[PDB]
Amino acid sequence: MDYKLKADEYNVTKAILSSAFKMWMDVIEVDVAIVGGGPSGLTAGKYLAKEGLKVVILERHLSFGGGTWGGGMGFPYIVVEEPADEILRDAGIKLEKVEDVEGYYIADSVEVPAKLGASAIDAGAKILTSVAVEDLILREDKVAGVVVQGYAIEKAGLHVDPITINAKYVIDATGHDASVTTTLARKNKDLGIEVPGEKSMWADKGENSLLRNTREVYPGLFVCGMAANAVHAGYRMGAIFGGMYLSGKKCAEMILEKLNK
Amino acid sequence: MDYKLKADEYNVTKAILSSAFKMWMDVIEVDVAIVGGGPSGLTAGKYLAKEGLKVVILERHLSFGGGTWGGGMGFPYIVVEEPADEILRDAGIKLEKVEDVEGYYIADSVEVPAKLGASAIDAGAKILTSVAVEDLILREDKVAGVVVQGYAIEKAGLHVDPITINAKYVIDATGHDASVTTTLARKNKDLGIEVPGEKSMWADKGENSLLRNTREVYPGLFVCGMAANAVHAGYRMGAIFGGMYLSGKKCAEMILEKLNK
Amino acid sequence: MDYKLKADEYNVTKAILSSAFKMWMDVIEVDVAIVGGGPSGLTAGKYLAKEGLKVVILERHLSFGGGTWGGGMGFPYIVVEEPADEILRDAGIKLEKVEDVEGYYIADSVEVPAKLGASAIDAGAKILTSVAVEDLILREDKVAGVVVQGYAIEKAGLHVDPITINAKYVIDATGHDASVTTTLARKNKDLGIEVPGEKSMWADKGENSLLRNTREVYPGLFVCGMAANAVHAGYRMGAIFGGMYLSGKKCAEMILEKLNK
Amino acid sequence: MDYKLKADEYNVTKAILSSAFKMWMDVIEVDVAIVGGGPSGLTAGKYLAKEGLKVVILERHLSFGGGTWGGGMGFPYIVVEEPADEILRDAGIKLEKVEDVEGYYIADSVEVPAKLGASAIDAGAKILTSVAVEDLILREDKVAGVVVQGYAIEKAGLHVDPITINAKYVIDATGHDASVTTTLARKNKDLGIEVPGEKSMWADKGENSLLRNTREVYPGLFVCGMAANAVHAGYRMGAIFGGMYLSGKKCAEMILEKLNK
Amino acid sequence: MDYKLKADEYNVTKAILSSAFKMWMDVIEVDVAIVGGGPSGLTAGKYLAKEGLKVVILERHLSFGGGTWGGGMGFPYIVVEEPADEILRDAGIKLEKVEDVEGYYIADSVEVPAKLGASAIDAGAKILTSVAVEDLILREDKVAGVVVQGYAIEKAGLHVDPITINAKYVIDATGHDASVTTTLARKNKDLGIEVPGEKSMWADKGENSLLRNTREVYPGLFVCGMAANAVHAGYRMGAIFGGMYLSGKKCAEMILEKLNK
Amino acid sequence: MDYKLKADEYNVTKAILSSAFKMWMDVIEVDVAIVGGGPSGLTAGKYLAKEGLKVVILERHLSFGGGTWGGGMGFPYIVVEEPADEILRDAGIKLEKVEDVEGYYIADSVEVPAKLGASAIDAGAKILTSVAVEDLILREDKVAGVVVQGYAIEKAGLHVDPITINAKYVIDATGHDASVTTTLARKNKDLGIEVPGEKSMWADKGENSLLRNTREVYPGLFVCGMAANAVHAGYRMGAIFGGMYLSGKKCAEMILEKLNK
Ligand SMILES: Nc1ncnc2c1ncn2[C@@H]1O[C@H](COP(=O)(O)OP(=O)(O)OC[C@@H](O)[C@@H](O)C(=O)CO)[C@@H](O)[C@H]1O
Ligand SMILES: Nc1ncnc2c1ncn2[C@@H]1O[C@H](COP(=O)(O)OP(=O)(O)OC[C@@H](O)[C@@H](O)C(=O)CO)[C@@H](O)[C@H]1O
Ligand SMILES: Nc1ncnc2c1ncn2[C@@H]1O[C@H](COP(=O)(O)OP(=O)(O)OC[C@@H](O)[C@@H](O)C(=O)CO)[C@@H](O)[C@H]1O
Ligand SMILES: Nc1ncnc2c1ncn2[C@@H]1O[C@H](COP(=O)(O)OP(=O)(O)OC[C@@H](O)[C@@H](O)C(=O)CO)[C@@H](O)[C@H]1O
Ligand SMILES: Nc1ncnc2c1ncn2[C@@H]1O[C@H](COP(=O)(O)OP(=O)(O)OC[C@@H](O)[C@@H](O)C(=O)CO)[C@@H](O)[C@H]1O
Ligand SMILES: Nc1ncnc2c1ncn2[C@@H]1O[C@H](COP(=O)(O)OP(=O)(O)OC[C@@H](O)[C@@H](O)C(=O)CO)[C@@H](O)[C@H]1O
Ligand code: NA
Ligand code: NA
Ligand code: NA
Ligand SMILES: [Tb+3]
Ligand SMILES: [Tb+3]
Ligand SMILES: [Tb+3]
Ligand SMILES: [Tb+3]
Ligand SMILES: [Tb+3]
Ligand SMILES: [Tb+3]
Ligand SMILES: [Tb+3]
Ligand SMILES: [Tb+3]
Ligand SMILES: [Tb+3]
Ligand SMILES: [Tb+3]
Ligand SMILES: [Tb+3]
Ligand SMILES: [Tb+3]
Ligand SMILES: [Tb+3]
Ligand SMILES: [Tb+3]
Ligand SMILES: [Tb+3]
Ligand SMILES: [Tb+3]
Ligand SMILES: [Tb+3]
Ligand SMILES: [Tb+3]
Ligand SMILES: [Tb+3]
Ligand SMILES: [Tb+3]
Ligand SMILES: [Tb+3]
Ligand SMILES: [Tb+3]
Ligand SMILES: [Tb+3]
Ligand SMILES: [Tb+3]
Ligand SMILES: [Tb+3]
Ligand SMILES: [Tb+3]
Ligand SMILES: [Tb+3]
Ligand SMILES: [Tb+3]
Ligand SMILES: [Tb+3]
Ligand SMILES: [Tb+3]
Ligand SMILES: [Tb+3]
Ligand SMILES: [Tb+3]
Ligand SMILES: [Tb+3]
Ligand SMILES: [Tb+3]
Ligand SMILES: [Tb+3]
Ligand SMILES: [Tb+3]
Ligand SMILES: [Tb+3]
Ligand SMILES: [Tb+3]
Ligand SMILES: [Tb+3]
Ligand SMILES: [Tb+3]
Ligand SMILES: [Tb+3]
Ligand SMILES: [Tb+3]
Ligand SMILES: [Tb+3]
Ligand SMILES: [Tb+3]
Ligand SMILES: [Tb+3]
Ligand SMILES: [Tb+3]
Ligand SMILES: [Tb+3]
Ligand SMILES: [Tb+3]
Ligand SMILES: [Tb+3]
Ligand SMILES: [Tb+3]
Ligand SMILES: [Tb+3]
Ligand SMILES: [Tb+3]
Ligand SMILES: [Tb+3]
Ligand SMILES: [Tb+3]
Ligand SMILES: [Tb+3]
Ligand SMILES: [Tb+3]
Ligand SMILES: [Tb+3]
Ligand SMILES: [Tb+3]
Ligand SMILES: [Tb+3]
Ligand SMILES: [Tb+3]
Repeated sequence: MDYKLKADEYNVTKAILSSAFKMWMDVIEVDVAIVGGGPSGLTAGKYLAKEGLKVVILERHLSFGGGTWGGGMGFPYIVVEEPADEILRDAGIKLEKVEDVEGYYIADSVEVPAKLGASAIDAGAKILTSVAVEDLILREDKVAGVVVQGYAIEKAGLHVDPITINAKYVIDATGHDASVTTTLARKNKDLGIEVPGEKSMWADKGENSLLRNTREVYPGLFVCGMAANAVHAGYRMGAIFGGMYLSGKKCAEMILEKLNK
Repeated sequence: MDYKLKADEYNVTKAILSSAFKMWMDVIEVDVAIVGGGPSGLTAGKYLAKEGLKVVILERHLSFGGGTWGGGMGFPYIVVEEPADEILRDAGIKLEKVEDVEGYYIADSVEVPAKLGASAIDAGAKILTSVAVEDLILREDKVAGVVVQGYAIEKAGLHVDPITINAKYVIDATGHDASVTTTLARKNKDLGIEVPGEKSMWADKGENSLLRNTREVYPGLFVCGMAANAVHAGYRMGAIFGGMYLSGKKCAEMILEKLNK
Repeated sequence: MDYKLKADEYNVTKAILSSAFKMWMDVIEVDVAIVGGGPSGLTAGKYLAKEGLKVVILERHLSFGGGTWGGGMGFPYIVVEEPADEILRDAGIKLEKVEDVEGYYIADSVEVPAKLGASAIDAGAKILTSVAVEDLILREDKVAGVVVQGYAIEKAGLHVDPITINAKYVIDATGHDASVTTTLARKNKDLGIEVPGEKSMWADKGENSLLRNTREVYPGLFVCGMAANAVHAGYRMGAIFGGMYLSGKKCAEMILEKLNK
Repeated sequence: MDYKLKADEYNVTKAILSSAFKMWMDVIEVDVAIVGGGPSGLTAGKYLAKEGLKVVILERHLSFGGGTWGGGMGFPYIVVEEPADEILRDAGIKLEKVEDVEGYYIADSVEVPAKLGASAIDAGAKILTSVAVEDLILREDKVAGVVVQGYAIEKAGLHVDPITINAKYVIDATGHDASVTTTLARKNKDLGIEVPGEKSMWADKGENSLLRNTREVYPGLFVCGMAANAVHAGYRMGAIFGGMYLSGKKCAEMILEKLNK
Repeated sequence: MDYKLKADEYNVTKAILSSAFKMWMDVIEVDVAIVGGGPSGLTAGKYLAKEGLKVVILERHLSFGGGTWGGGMGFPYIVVEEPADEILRDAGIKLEKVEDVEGYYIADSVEVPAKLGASAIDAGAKILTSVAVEDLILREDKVAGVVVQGYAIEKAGLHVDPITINAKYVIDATGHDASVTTTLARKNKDLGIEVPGEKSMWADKGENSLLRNTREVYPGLFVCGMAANAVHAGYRMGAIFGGMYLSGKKCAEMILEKLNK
Repeated sequence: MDYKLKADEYNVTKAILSSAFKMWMDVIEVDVAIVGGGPSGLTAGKYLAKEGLKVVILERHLSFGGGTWGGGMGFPYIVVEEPADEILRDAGIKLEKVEDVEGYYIADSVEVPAKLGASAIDAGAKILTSVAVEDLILREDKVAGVVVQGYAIEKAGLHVDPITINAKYVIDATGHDASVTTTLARKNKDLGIEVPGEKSMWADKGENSLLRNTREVYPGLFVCGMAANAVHAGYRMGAIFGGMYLSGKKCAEMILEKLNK
């Protein structure tokens, strides 16, 4: 059975433009602006939106997921350890027990980002891709939002002004580059912020410092995921993501306590 | 609650390599190999796997979704017309009615790919990203599989041999480039296959020729989505995706009839 | 034992220049000039030099080996089927029997090129790397040598004249690109030579046409390895190399009969 | 005589994947991980494997050999001085006496890497090419392994997690870049390691400091070859390789004494 | 002797602009416009200017000389056979007799372009570098000049209009690319001009067809040097330049007869 | 009259290789090695060779001349002031008086490099193009030569060892980059050499400091031309070259006094 389909150019374009502009008018003021659509950023966004907060996750690339897609050296699987596996189970991700290691679970590296993103959207978080955060909005002794630019404009090297998103809290979940905190420190030397970068690999120590390092680095700016270890010179952990998920959830919980919600 | 996490380097690497190995040993022989992880490819894979077939969706880029992510000219929304809207609802995608056009629905362009991919995986389809199909496996008067290469190896220009995936049917769901059918035609001139490419834009005619053009172009090779209009010189339709979803579902139904008769 | 080493700059440079000079004066006239330092080219060179012929193997890249190094899709192993396995054993390559397929042997993809090249050198063949063959030397109704250029000069796009190597026979062992035969055909339209290129993958038919296709395409110019299937529109076979080795050995045997009759 | 060859796609792919995964499962834990497949790295690997140690040589490029291939300024010959010429003789490399200088020997720059690599493989060392070491595994006051990434993934700029290789000792044989020691020093400022880089050319002094500079720079991390002079600000020696070979052999001997084997 | 030098910015800039302006006003109408500052172009320009004609040599690159500089494969020497050696001696170039080949002379590949250019300038020819000829000026059944563009503008890809140079005769001395004749043929299909390109290498036949091929291909457009063999499908000859010099001199003699009859 | 020309491939290649190797054997030991084939380097080479010294000028690009070719902002003329105009007159360069300024002369920017290079060659200096000086040869408290690499090898990024040229004195005439002195200072921090770079433009002061700044910066290493002002933080002078020529001649005179010749 082949259906006669209703299609045109004018109403499709008009519908897309109307929805996109209504969307933009609503996103320019949020409770939390999460920079980076990776495992920790998608987790923080889900747990904040889950509680009724107005949240936007900003991802530079056209698609979200960060460094999960490729797994380990291209082998498409990632490891999660207890109790962080419960966060992936909550997103409907299929997990298998690693035989020689109690507490280790393995998941398809392509299934994880897709389901974590879908779960954040279902919790009420807005995910905007192809949007690069190039700077922050400042106020006296605090961060008050982010400065966004189109990824294509940035990549094409065009000299164009950005637009802004006002937020009560900003989360730097940009990975080992800690690009948001690094930009804040580089452009505002008077603040005395230093981003030493991650140390070499030591999974045991790297995973067990992420939660301690997930905190407010400057008023209004939180750091989570690998960016937390990059800002506090913590070790790397490899293709094990338990700490990334727990770091994102802790970040949400810390901001919820500050907003009393 | 303080979390003492179990983490190391050796067992994480071993677990990833073992799972990836077991996966590769299973995926080298499938019932259907779908080339392209776009809207039509993800739909065809879901409806084929839903019926118990062994299916693999091969996507060149690190993430799937194809041309959905960006919406229309960067505006992050896409249109779907009835009855294709039901396919998106089956994947749990949130749809809004377009004001003034009965039959039109609009969806967040970032939510669609994430949920379509998650739905295909839940139906039992395997999605492999970062894998480029560079050629086909031939037999007397038929296609019998695909020749795959790592996307990074291809992009880096390294001279490396590929590996193969045997399949009863191959689906070219690579979009307007119809790369699979074009490669078959270019390397095997004796077959007399021609890929004229898509015509200019005419949404009404473009959308209503996709189902008619979704067919077996060469024994063992089916074409669906925008690749069907590229192979049969059909018009383009823009950011309206109803035909892409229905074309993928029709493709699955056509292959299911062949394999169950 | 403490080592007091004799070292300077002048005598090291002088020794290198003298040896390179003496080498170039000898290599400008050879019996056979093999273009391509891949599996078939290295085999043809070994079996020709083994019989006392003056042979030179010209490779574009800094190192030889061609497409063997990477194995299959980066997995560092390659397959060889009997009786071609004997050619690899003659070079001292370690082979393992494939479980479940009688006649199949597997070898480390890094060990093969190193040992095939060392075996060709020990047989008396000269291997020159970083040398690109950009054209052929012609005579009435025959090829009489090759036109060589430095790979760095070619890559840098510098406008520099090449030098030449006179040869009784030239072997195009450049792989699927069949660059030597393609250049001959493109620059000399009057000869009526056509290079259709390889067909799609079909290992069974592809491997069993290589020997038939290993022949003299134009007087003085032989084709072997994957270039033979590219010139005669044969199928591809993937990471199985038995035919490549046997094609190189057959090429050497065919030229030896011509030069000893 | 043309043989009917047994060939297919499925069993070739399956055999390659099985061998590659059995290989990867074995390489993730070694006695020594040598970074760099150049003259000193290939020598150190040969002399360690020769004594029964489990060794892996990791090379970034598709082929090993480092800076030997090109000889001096493209002239394809390299010089070796006594007693280092015995190391090349042990690999079966053909040497000629330099006439004006007693103690100097010259060799074909293409024959050296091929035979040094074949000799290391025959001694029992595993050589993995197309593998970039991007970081180290650390423990309290020591290096405990390497962090590896696919060269194509690294070159393609893909954001993908690496995998690891546990080792009792790591050898930085990456040449004048001393990339392993430089990464350790750059990412772990708390260790106080400095990599000044090589000084200008002075063959006499450069060659006679290599052995003194071949040592353990940090517990578990040895440096050899030009990397030894780069880490200790030693002079360059040019296309004379005696010190590179003796440095690699000394490195092996020093590690064998520490492992008591 | 201490030197007190007179220097400023204003008068230096003013002097350069005034001279360049006066120069451009004079060069926009010439008797002959030679395209290409290579061996044949520099020779044709010298012999035309020597007879009192107003001549301009237009070279795309910042410096003239073409493919002489690099000699053969980077070896900085070029061969000239009698009687063309006399043309180089007339320019003051030092020549050495080739041992064992009577009639062959060898010259420093860096000395040749410098002296040929200086000789053309001393004969009265104007050489303009960094000027690309992108098209021709046409009239009924004839070429009447050239369309010039700045090489930097062309290289930078800027969309800028060119300027023109009116000439009684134009010489295509652009080498094997025969860019001027190829542009004329490509943009004016109605003229029926074909540029097959050079054939493979055959020095004996290639050198002995250059003079025969040095002729008027279209009224007002002459072809000389390697461009003459490219337009008439002649063979290549390598690093022997006798024919290039004699072809340039013949071209000048042919144009002089036309302009004095 | 068209002559029957003697031409072949073998003897042309043999003649070029023989001359190039005889040349290389002679150039590896010189009295002075001049780095940079610009106005000051070509002048210094001419005046040193004029006195019977064995001199080699090494230029990175395929052609010499440096920044003279383009004149001022592409306007093809350069200014020379008294008494430096006599140096250009000695090379046979045609000069015109600048009308408003007594002491200023203007010359064709294309005629200058060609004639300065031809004059240096006629004085007995050897000019090698396409040769990059990447480092220096050191001895106790002195520079003893240069480390050379092929420009194409350097540009192509190939990992290849260089060769050397022993010299009593080295001249850094590389322009405002002062690449030779900068490399010496960067690689040998123990020497305490600093290269601040040129200051902004001030022709009067820039031209009148060049001679004072033309001196021996480190034993065996002289600096001349703009490199002299770059090493001593002198001002720029623009398209006026009087100081460049006088600086090169002074450099020659200073070295002749040290060599007592
Ligand atoms: N300035 C920016 N604006 C917007 N997005 C940005 C910006 N900078 C980075 N991003 C984007 O943020 C995302 C961060 O995802 P990413 O996956 O890098 O960070 P993560 O959530 O902490 O997880 C890190 C692990 O993948 C890995 O490091 C590991 O060791 C395993 O545990 C990536 O997808 C970037 O494209
Ligand atoms: N050789 C290949 N191997 C693997 N993947 C491939 C190959 N060639 C293409 N792909 C991948 O296939 C996917 C194709 O997805 P794509 O979204 O382009 O195709 P589609 O499912 O038919 O939908 C088309 C619409 O987006 C759009 O065209 C439209 O409606 C306007 O008229 C993209 O994600 C490619 O990266
Ligand atoms: N013009 C040239 N001059 C010099 N070298 C050249 C030129 N063109 C190519 N080469 C060099 O020639 C070598 C060819 O080696 P290559 O390995 O590609 O050819 P082969 O010996 O027939 O073996 C082919 C298989 O690897 C593979 O195709 C297969 O089995 C799948 O069907 C490569 O190393 C090139 O760099
Ligand atoms: N991070 C990395 N991971 C893996 N491989 C690497 C990495 N960094 C470098 N390599 C690879 O390591 C290899 C080092 O080989 P290389 O030849 O550079 O080092 P070497 O053994 O000390 O010998 C140095 C001489 O060639 C030369 O400098 C000289 O003066 C003559 O004596 C090269 O082939 C690199 O590609
Ligand atoms: N459209 C253009 N406008 C201006 N200059 C141009 C244009 N196209 C080419 N040129 C310039 O013209 C010059 C041509 O010099 P070229 O040296 O290439 O031509 P030639 O004078 O005939 O001598 C050819 C030999 O070098 C060589 O081919 C040989 O003997 C082997 O068979 C080169 O310097 C180009 O940059
Ligand atoms: N490492 C190197 N090896 C070889 N050649 C080199 C190297 N570095 C630079 N060169 C080459 O050296 C040449 C230097 O020529 P350059 O013209 O730059 O130096 P110069 O003789 O002092 O004259 C400077 C003026 O052109 C200009 O600055 C000015 O203000 C007017 O007076 C240039 O042609 C480079 O390509
Ligand atoms: Na298969
Ligand atoms: Na004009
Ligand atoms: Na020759
Ligand atoms: Tb119908
Ligand atoms: Tb508000
Ligand atoms: Tb709600
Ligand atoms: Tb527990
Ligand atoms: Tb345990
Ligand atoms: Tb328990
Ligand atoms: Tb507040
Ligand atoms: Tb980064
Ligand atoms: Tb940094
Ligand atoms: Tb602790
Ligand atoms: Tb609390
Ligand atoms: Tb089966
Ligand atoms: Tb459903
Ligand atoms: Tb309507
Ligand atoms: Tb309605
Ligand atoms: Tb379930
Ligand atoms: Tb069937
Ligand atoms: Tb495309
Ligand atoms: Tb119709
Ligand atoms: Tb039906
Ligand atoms: Tb002969
Ligand atoms: Tb044998
Ligand atoms: Tb069977
Ligand atoms: Tb058996
Ligand atoms: Tb022997
Ligand atoms: Tb014959
Ligand atoms: Tb190719
Ligand atoms: Tb048949
Ligand atoms: Tb026979
Ligand atoms: Tb037969
Ligand atoms: Tb163990
Ligand atoms: Tb053993
Ligand atoms: Tb001794
Ligand atoms: Tb001595
Ligand atoms: Tb002795
Ligand atoms: Tb211990
Ligand atoms: Tb480097
Ligand atoms: Tb550095
Ligand atoms: Tb000492
Ligand atoms: Tb001891
Ligand atoms: Tb007029
Ligand atoms: Tb004369
Ligand atoms: Tb003769
Ligand atoms: Tb004679
Ligand atoms: Tb005069
Ligand atoms: Tb007329
Ligand atoms: Tb060209
Ligand atoms: Tb004839
Ligand atoms: Tb006549
Ligand atoms: Tb005649
Ligand atoms: Tb001496
Ligand atoms: Tb003299
Ligand atoms: Tb005066
Ligand atoms: Tb004044
Ligand atoms: Tb006066
Ligand atoms: Tb002295
Ligand atoms: Tb510079
Ligand atoms: Tb600087
Ligand atoms: Tb003063
Ligand atoms: Tb004095």
